[PDB]
Amino acid sequence: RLKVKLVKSPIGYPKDQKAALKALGLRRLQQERVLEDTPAIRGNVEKVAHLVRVEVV
RNA sequence: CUGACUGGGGCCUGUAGAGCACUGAUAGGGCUAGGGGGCCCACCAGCCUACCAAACCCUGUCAAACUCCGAAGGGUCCCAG
Ligand SMILES: [K+]
Ligand SMILES: [K+]
Ligand SMILES: [K+]
Ligand SMILES: [Mg+2]
Ligand SMILES: [Mg+2]
Ligand SMILES: [Mg+2]
Ligand SMILES: [Mg+2]
Ligand SMILES: [Mg+2]
Ligand SMILES: [Mg+2]
Ligand SMILES: [Mg+2]
Ligand SMILES: [Mg+2]
Ligand SMILES: [Mg+2]
Ligand SMILES: [Mg+2]
Ligand SMILES: [Mg+2]
Ligand SMILES: [Mg+2]
Ligand SMILES: [Mg+2]
Ligand SMILES: [Mg+2]
Ligand SMILES: [Mg+2]
Repeated sequence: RLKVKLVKSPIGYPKDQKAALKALGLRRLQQERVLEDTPAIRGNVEKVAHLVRVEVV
């Protein structure tokens, strides 16, 4: 499982990166979600790597 | 539950780059159809050129409307989140 925390604001970033955060359920700064490590989920995690911090739990 | 976005799979494309196979452009040399003069000689032709220049050969380049090539990506469909 992956633990993903939103640490940088998506203001000013392209709409596809905003949509990737919505697909992951990250809506607030510093919000923390535990998601399953599957390629479909992981693909969106990589897309917004510069905005989030990822840990394995 | 079909959405943005994402994962896998197939198909579509001629840009970036690159290249000279086509079309044009183009540097140096070699070889020479044909040019300027020329030893001339019109009875008849070769030859002389550190003056041009067709093709050809070597070396060396350029291109939005060149392409023997050709990505990253993008588009679309199917299945999955
Ligand atoms: K669904
Ligand atoms: K050419
Ligand atoms: K595809
Ligand atoms: Mg920011
Ligand atoms: Mg905004
Ligand atoms: Mg920004
Ligand atoms: Mg900003
Ligand atoms: Mg916030
Ligand atoms: Mg180019
Ligand atoms: Mg090429
Ligand atoms: Mg040119
Ligand atoms: Mg030449
Ligand atoms: Mg070129
Ligand atoms: Mg160019
Ligand atoms: Mg070129
Ligand atoms: Mg053309
Ligand atoms: Mg081209
Ligand atoms: Mg579905």
